[PDB]
Amino acid sequence: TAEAGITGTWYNQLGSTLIVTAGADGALTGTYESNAESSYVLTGRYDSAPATDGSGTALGWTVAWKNNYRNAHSASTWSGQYVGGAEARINTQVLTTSGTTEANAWKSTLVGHDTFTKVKP
Repeated sequence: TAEAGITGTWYNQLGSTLIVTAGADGALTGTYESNAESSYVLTGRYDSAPATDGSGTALGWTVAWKNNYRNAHSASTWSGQYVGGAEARINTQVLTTSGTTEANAWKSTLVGHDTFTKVKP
């Protein structure tokens, strides 16, 4: 199942660590790291009944960059899909919005991409 495949630890290309639980209901909950100072709350959603035709499983989550040690006045959202199997991946594109004045809103939002695997890079 997607629940079983998604739940656990994932690592991006840079070394950052995603620790997530996929609930039977469609909930994603966990933490995003990089180290306590580097750990942030994660919440999102996933398709809890995906297609069975070889398609990936749609999902997304948000991290607000505020914890007990830092506040960057910003939040990132990852949107992507889980692909199961021996080389399982979560393939994502990521928006990062910082709080700005009205005058600086044009430079409020970064776009990037993150690829997560079950094994460290």
